[PDB]
Amino acid sequence: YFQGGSGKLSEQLKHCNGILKELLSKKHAAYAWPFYKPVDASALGLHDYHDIIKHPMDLSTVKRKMENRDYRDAQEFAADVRLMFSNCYKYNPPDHDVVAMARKLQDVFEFRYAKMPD
Amino acid sequence: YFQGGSGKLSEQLKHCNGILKELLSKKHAAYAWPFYKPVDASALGLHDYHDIIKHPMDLSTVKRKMENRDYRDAQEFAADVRLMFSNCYKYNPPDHDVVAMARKLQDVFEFRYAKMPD
Ligand SMILES: CCS(=O)(=O)Nc1ccc(Oc2ccc(F)cc2F)c(-c2cn(C)c(=O)c3cc(-c4cnc[nH]4)oc23)c1
Ligand SMILES: CCS(=O)(=O)Nc1ccc(Oc2ccc(F)cc2F)c(-c2cn(C)c(=O)c3cc(-c4cnc[nH]4)oc23)c1
Ligand SMILES: [K+]
Repeated sequence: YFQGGSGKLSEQLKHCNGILKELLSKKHAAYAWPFYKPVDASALGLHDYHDIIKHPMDLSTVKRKMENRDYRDAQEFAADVRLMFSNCYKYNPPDHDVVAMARKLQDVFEFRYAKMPD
Repeated sequence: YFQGGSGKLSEQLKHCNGILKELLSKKHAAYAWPFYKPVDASALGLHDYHDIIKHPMDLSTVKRKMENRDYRDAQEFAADVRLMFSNCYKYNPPDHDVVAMARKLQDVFEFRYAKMPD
């Protein structure tokens, strides 16, 4: 209900915003879709999720934070994206399909984040 | 020449120290060894390395920083380990052997880092 953030993004944050658009794009939808919204622990029957995962994260939350101008630098953006993957790796056994998807999405993220303009 | 850091590690930093020890252990030496010391750009003939990579990182530097009590929290430790991998992904073509090694080492890192006590 207070004013939302707005302003130009820094050069490094434009790079991050580009990454975000790519992670949300049709290019990666086959493996990105489980990360499009918060994990709905109630609907999926994951009654231990919120006991194991203290800081839930997903791409819709990253998108709202970018649009709101919450991120002040690239490191802060990267930390949220990585948190989203870490949560998946913490909660799930390593042979789960959703873990395979997370690893693929993370390869996309890591390879492009590494090309940060200096 | 001034005093080195010393002090107890927080619980989360003990977890990070444990990860560090594992990354330096014989368990992972077949793919960790290129990260044991800074990239010696002179010796390897990589005369563009320091133009592309602004913040070099390697496991010996992470080790000295942990021993010196440089890291104040787990996120700071993770940022350096991840930076080491990112540098590798930035500099090298994605089919290079050293990239394959980096990905394997990063999988070891990410899966264990995700089990952060909290
Ligand atoms: C769009 C978010 S949502 O509204 O909560 N819907 C949703 C739907 C399916 C999910 O998981 C799967 C994805 C692909 C797959 F092959 C199997 C899944 F269980 C998941 C899912 C996402 N993540 C990030 C997870 O870590 C887990 C774990 C589980 C899970 C379901 N049953 C056991 N574990 O489901 C998800 C989520
Ligand atoms: C222990 C650090 S060191 O003293 O500088 N020695 C060292 C030795 C070999 C290295 O790279 C390779 C490792 C395995 C392999 F199969 C091929 C390599 F080129 C590398 C190496 C490490 N990293 C992190 C890199 O990104 C690259 C890139 C290259 C490289 C060499 N020739 C073209 N690219 O070598 C390294 C380093
Ligand atoms: K990070």
